[PDB]
Amino acid sequence: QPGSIWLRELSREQIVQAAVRLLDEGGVRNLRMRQLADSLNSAPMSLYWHVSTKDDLLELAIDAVFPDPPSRSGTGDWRDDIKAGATDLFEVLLRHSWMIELMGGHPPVGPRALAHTSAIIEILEQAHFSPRQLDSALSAIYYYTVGAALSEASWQAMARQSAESEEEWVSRLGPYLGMATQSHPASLADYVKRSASSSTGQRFHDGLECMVSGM
Amino acid sequence: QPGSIWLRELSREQIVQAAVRLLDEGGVRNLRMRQLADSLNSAPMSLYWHVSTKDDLLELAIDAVFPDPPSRSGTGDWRDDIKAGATDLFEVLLRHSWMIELMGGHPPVGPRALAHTSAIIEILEQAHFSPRQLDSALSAIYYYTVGAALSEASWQAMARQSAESEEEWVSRLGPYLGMATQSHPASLADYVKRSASSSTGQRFHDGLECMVSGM
Repeated sequence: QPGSIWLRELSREQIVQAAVRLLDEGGVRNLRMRQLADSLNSAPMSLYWHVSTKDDLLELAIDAVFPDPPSRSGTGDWRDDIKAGATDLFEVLLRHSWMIELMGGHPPVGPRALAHTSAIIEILEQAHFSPRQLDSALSAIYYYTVGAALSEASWQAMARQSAESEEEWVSRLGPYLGMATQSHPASLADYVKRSASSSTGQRFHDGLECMVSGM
Repeated sequence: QPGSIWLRELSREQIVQAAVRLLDEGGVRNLRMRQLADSLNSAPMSLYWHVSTKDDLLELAIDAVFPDPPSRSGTGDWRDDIKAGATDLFEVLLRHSWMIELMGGHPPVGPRALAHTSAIIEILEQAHFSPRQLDSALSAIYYYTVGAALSEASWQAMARQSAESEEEWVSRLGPYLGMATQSHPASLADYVKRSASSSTGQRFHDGLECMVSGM
């Protein structure tokens, strides 16, 4: 019953953190309860005692890495405040890209998620957003930020690798460009180049401005 | 090498469509090459002949279900045009929610994806978006739309089931609300109710307006 772990209230903080490291280096598939026990030098049964099932460990993991509630600056510049909290969340999602697929399956109702949402709600209330206006603004922040994190992740495969030179990289991407210029006007191929080239998160902040002034 | 299937150019259309039905009713995990062969009354080897690996079938599946390029209305109301293509994509992502987790791992460079992008690029060029302005607008459309589809999916677990009465549903959601009102101000619990209650896609269009006027 996705979300129910939170209804039910070696330590658990210790396990969850070892899981997140396991998630960071492999992924959802790398998170094996056996290897978790070993990394914690424990019997699998001792884990099972604190964390009922893997599904539950995942829910604990998602919330544990959620950023802190965005700071609400005194200057009343809720615009700068909203921008910050979106950026905080964006960098968490890029750092822990495994959270994305998980959040698709369960809405974060954990305590750090809810505290994060509750703080954004306050920032918007303090800017005289009505309740329905506040729903659309809130939603658009989360939706945009999550979508940006998702797209940034997939475009990583196209982006230049850490030890790869520009020449080797454009050599790798060239065939994708040709295929694009072949079937569509040239503005598509220019966009492909920029997608594969955009500084890690350069495009997020640009659209984030194209968005916050929206409100 | 995610994306490379497209570089390399019983039929394949037949297989891909059977896969999508398999994906629609189970998920990425339900897509077993054995059951695909049977649903097509074929030997697994005959599939492998057309579709090299599962990873590749997934890439074929993602593109096959992409919506058609948004229509570009003569009235020059690119605003209405952008709105339509985002809505088209949004409903595809809700219909085939399995596409989300996949797109995270591989940017869609397939032919229907690229044709879809190329058409949005044209709509924006026809509204005198400069190339950098066009990058931010384009990105914000996709990011918002994908994020909205992701969030709509996870909030489905909280939403009222097809045969569930309102009473049974609010009975099911009540404990989540209590937990929320307990630790945070009441505006959070009101948002939870509306998230679990928002008409399927009601929130998408609201934020989509909060966004298109942004441009």
